[PDB]
Amino acid sequence: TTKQFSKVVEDLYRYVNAATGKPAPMISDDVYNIVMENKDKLNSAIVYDRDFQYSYFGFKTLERSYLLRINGQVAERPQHLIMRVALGIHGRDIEAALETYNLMSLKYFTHASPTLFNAGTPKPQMSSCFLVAMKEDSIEGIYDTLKECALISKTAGGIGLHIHNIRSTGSYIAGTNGTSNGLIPMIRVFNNTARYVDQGGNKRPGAFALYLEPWHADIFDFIDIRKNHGKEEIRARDLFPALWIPDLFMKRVEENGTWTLFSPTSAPGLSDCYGDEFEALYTRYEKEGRGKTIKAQKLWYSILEAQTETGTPFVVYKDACNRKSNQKNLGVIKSSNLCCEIVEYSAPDETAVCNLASVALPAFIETSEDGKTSTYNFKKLHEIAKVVTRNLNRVIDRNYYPVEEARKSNMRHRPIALGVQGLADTFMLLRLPFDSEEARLLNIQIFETIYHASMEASCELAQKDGPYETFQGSPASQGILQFDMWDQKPYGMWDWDTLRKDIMKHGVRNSLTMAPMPTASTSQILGYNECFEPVTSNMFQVVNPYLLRDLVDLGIWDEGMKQYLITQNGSIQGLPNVPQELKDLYKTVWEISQKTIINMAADRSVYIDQSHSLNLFLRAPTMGKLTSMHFYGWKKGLKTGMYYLRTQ
Amino acid sequence: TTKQFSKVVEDLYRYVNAATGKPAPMISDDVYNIVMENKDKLNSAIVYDRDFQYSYFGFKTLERSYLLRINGQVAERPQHLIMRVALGIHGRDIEAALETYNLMSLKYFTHASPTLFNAGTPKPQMSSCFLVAMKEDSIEGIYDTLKECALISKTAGGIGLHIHNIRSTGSYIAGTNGTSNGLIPMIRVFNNTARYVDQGGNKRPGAFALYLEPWHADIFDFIDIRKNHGKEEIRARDLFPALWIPDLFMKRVEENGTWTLFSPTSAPGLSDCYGDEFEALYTRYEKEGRGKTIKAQKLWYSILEAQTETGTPFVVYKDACNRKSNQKNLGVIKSSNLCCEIVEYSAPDETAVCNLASVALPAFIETSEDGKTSTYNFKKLHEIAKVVTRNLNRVIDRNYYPVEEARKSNMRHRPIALGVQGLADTFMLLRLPFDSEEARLLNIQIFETIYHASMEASCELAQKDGPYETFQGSPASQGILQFDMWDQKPYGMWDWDTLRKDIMKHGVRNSLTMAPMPTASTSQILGYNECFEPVTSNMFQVVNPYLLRDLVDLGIWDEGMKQYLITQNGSIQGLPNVPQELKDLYKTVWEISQKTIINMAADRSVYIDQSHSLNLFLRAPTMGKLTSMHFYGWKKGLKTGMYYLRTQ
Ligand SMILES: Nc1ncnc2c1ncn2[C@@H]1O[C@H](COP(=O)(O)OP(=O)(O)NP(=O)(O)O)[C@@H](O)[C@H]1O
Ligand SMILES: Nc1ncnc2c1ncn2[C@@H]1O[C@H](COP(=O)(O)OP(=O)(O)NP(=O)(O)O)[C@@H](O)[C@H]1O
Ligand SMILES: Nc1ccn([C@@H]2O[C@H](COP(=O)(O)OP(=O)(O)O)[C@@H](O)C2(F)F)c(=O)n1
Ligand SMILES: Nc1ccn([C@@H]2O[C@H](COP(=O)(O)OP(=O)(O)O)[C@@H](O)C2(F)F)c(=O)n1
Ligand SMILES: [Mg+2]
Ligand SMILES: [Mg+2]
Repeated sequence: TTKQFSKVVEDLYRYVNAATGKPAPMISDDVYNIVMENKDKLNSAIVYDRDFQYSYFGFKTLERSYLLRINGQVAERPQHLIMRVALGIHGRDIEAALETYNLMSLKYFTHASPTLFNAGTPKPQMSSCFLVAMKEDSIEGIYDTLKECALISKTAGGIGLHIHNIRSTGSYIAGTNGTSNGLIPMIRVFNNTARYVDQGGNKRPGAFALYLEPWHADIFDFIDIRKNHGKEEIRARDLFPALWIPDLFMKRVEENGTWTLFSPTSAPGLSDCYGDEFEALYTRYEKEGRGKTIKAQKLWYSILEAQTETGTPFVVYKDACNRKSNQKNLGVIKSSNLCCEIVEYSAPDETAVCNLASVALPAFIETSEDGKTSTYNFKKLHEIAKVVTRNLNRVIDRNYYPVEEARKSNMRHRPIALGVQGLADTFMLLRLPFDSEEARLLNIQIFETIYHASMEASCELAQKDGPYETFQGSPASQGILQFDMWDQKPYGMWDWDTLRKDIMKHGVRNSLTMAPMPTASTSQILGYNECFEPVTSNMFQVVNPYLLRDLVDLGIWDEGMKQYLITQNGSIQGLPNVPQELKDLYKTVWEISQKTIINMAADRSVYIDQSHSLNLFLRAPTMGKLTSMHFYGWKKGLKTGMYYLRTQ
Repeated sequence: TTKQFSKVVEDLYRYVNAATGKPAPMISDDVYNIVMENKDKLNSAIVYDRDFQYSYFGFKTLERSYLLRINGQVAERPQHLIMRVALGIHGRDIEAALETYNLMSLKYFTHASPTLFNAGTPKPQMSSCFLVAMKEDSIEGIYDTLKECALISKTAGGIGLHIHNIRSTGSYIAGTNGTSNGLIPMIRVFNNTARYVDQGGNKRPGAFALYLEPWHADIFDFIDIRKNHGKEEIRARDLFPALWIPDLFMKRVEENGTWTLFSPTSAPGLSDCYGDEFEALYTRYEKEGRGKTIKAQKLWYSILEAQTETGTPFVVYKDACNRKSNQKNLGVIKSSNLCCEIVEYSAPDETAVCNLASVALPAFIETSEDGKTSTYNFKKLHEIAKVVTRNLNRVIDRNYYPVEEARKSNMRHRPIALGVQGLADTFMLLRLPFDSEEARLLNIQIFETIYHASMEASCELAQKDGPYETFQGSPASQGILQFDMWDQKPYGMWDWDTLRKDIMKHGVRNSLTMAPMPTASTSQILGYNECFEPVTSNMFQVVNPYLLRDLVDLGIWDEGMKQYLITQNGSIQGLPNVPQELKDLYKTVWEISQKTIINMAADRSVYIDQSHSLNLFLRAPTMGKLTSMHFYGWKKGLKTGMYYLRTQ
């Protein structure tokens, strides 16, 4: 189709829905005027040959859901989409747009799907998720919340909703002899609304995540919300249950002690405090017989059966999240998000927003020596991270907010979330086993630099535009950075004294900056493995590109391989003519020590403002196994103990 | 249990929910202070022996759901409940309360269930239904409406909701390539909320009625909402579909012509006009090819199949309702209510309210001559109707409104709805066949007096408190009363010249006053047949009290009867030793000419401000039969062509 960018913008901007005779522009007024006023500079900036930097499936993903279409026909070329995003982000700052265009077109990084969809369009909703607070334990608060969720659902983005404050089943209701129906019937109302506000196009069906602390009396039905064999009307098939767990629960379980189930109305404040204060308030309520005591392990057993069967509920630690958040001065954080990476404050008048982008880790690998060997360019990584940090900052300002609570939240705290992809690819290119000592060090270094860089750029922005509204009084304002809250010394590749000094001096423009996300779709566009996890399989059919090369360079790649791989689930262990060095490098996530996965996750966590979507893979899932993985992650101090639990 | 009224009030007022330690009073502060300040006068006013004026099933209905309970134990005696209602209605006007107490305790009349439940209690929601308008064709308007319906559902009362303004399936949506899901998926959202806001106690499960004009493009799925064999997720099992039909549809059907289906967005204003203006606007839209043309009879056939199978959709005529409403100066009436008797104006900021009460028609029968024979006391009926009119007026002022839209509506137009019960009983006591010439005259007279009386008392109230806010400009302000709008002369038993003169002079306190309702439960308490319909059957087992007496006075009542009745569906026709005079008097509604039912309904309609719940009973339901019944009622000028369609 058409090549000239300014021309594609014209078509997209002048578009009319023929069947209705309604003008339906796919580009904002402001971005259109910016393209027209710089058509020469923008048109001759694009390198159309870079469109060949996408694999078959990569390109297909873009064509299928990303490239803007005109009457069902793809109107945009990948380069067109990238310049649109660049402009949608930087506006009149053309020099900034050109930089983002080249870096993105060269695959150094990319933005989240909502941004690739909507940046530069009339309703530019560029954020990935929203953390919504249940407004009030009332029919009015519940329906105001339902309305808010529906409006948010109109456009792109997932929702995280905490419901700790809702009255449990059988609870008393003043003004009637009836009693509360509890969480399930209310959850089912939300399930139904998620299915109705369907036509976002950009939107993914349900995509709702529910957060609940384990002491809520309706806890047992809540965790079984995704079973496909329940009592039928007690399930919520399109929503995801997530546990907001206090350390107290884990200790009682580990002690094989007791656990008490409370209706929030008969035991107020439990979600409005954490740590020691929560334990004192909980223990006290427990002694006064305000709830129903049970054996901690009884609840625990149901949790593992539910995860083993459905993969849910996710596990995120309430105390670790609150104790180690730079937003702790805002109040108590009552939830995470749909993908368990965002840890931001929310309230009835404030819905936290996810502003995402991921850095392409493999793009920093280079020979730079003599060849054969290859090194990692941390200096370049640092440089790009600062670029992305500025981008996500602009996004906060140019974003279209579906609801006022989301605007209020984002403008006040300006949280940001940089992530990664291609970690596995990186280790593979550098020929480093995922569970090796070298890979462990690289993991630490990469995250240390991205964190230093994001905070450095954020500090520069604070010098230019002032700190975010709630910066004063935050841990960062007192020189307490993320790793300090883990009581560790940074690795040291970068200078933290100077950065910390500058931060205390000038502050930072963003309250948070890190939150490695799943990148399920955006990683598919760049052709790398998802985020920070090992490859799930070494296998239209496509065998691991790196495994292929090596098997060819040994000639050993015949047909007794292509057939093996497909049969043994992309696994090459226990395979005859394959060097040990290759078996060690191309291990599958099912073949890697889940304990090593959790260590590296803990290592990089000291440099993560928020959290990260840690999926756990258990091949032979026994109860005791799954139990030690949870407690191992918990004692490791992780925030997100587990996102999805995948089995096989 | 306890006898002293003031004492029962004390217990009900001091009540504490033991399991919670929460004070939970069942009597308002104001009504409590009024009882305490007049305990002597109130206690010695009650005639406890009147509690024996209730049949077994009558009393049981009261005990089961009406008499206030304390910890699951009945605390109120029927007399206690009546004085509570009297006080709840009249407040400090003790003389008024005493009158209502005696008349109610003597069974001259009663108030609707919501009033018997809640009058005199802390949240006195005494109204029976609300007519709600879909706020806007937007996700926001839909969810604001959903919220409003949920809040209303918290307490007693049914809901009528018109959705003519919602975008049809496939309709275009600006800002996305997705298209509208249409009515069904939205209806299902409402169905789900009706099931969730369950714990009103006083409340009846779903109880939602939906109103839609037959030109809406989603009309075909809408009318099949109650089929128990549909595509499963296209049904709304707990909601009732009601058609808001324009004369144009009936004419096209009768002409075997065409009918066009429009999405309101591609054909605006259709529900915002009626009569000639609607036909001109409709015809015009039709010619401009804005919708999908079909054969009128195709839709018609589906309507009858749906009614024949489910008993729905109800049929209420849009043009007859609007053309003959005293509220026509407010704007276009877009719906009726759950029971098809209320015809009141509604809008986004105004939810019409049903304030109901029914007069016990048999209570005015008396020998007053010499015996054997008996006459009807219209003077007494008139007197009581004025009493009830004043009561429903007080209710409007002392009522608790669930939502602001309902308060705004009721305070502005002050609509009232008097009804009846025991019509069948009346004819039976007076030994008048339902389909006789005598019964026809009595029907006309009774309704003429209740209408004259309600308007007379309403006029007195206007002289005391001023006309309702929107009285000026109404048909009544121009001397146009209900029968004038049917272009008929009143029967004449009462003097209309003087009343009409006074009305034009001083106005009336209420915009509307008549709306004979089903009285399904309240009629069970007084022991009479429902509202204005013939007995459905002459048969714990209980044979018609009047049929019993007669069969005994002939001795012919043995056992070959009790056995017959139960077998022949309480029918005595084609029965050997029974005088023709008895067969004619005790005909069943299935044995009475549906055409005679519709005539008497048309006769009394000239004296009905709003409409009346006209159920239609067809024994051998063929299409052509059901068709002529609809067109016969339509040409008769009825507003409510049909409520439920019962078959057998
Ligand atoms: N009619 C109802 N049907 C279903 N759930 C209800 C109902 N009324 C209240 N609830 C539940 O009770 C809570 C809402 O009570 P809400 O309407 O705010 O209070 P209220 O009527 O003023 N009574 P209370 O909260 O005891 O003072 C929520 O957790 C609801 O799910
Ligand atoms: N995401 C959605 N999912 C399901 N139905 C939708 C969605 N968006 C809109 N609708 C339907 O479209 C109407 C609401 O559109 P609304 O949200 O008010 O308009 P909008 O987004 O501003 N688009 P438009 O009305 O064309 O200008 C209602 O009839 C909805 O049921
Ligand atoms: N097309 C998409 C893709 C993702 N998302 C949202 O981003 C979150 C996770 O994004 P991800 O998997 O890390 O990243 P991408 O699709 O942007 O690659 C989900 O919670 C989401 F709600 F699913 C979304 O709203 N729309
Ligand atoms: N216990 C009750 C009884 C009735 N109603 C409402 O009044 C309407 C009809 O009342 P009805 O049958 O004529 O009268 P009663 O129960 O008051 O005798 C329904 O639409 C209703 F929604 F069903 C109600 O809300 N609660
Ligand atoms: Mg409340
Ligand atoms: Mg709109």
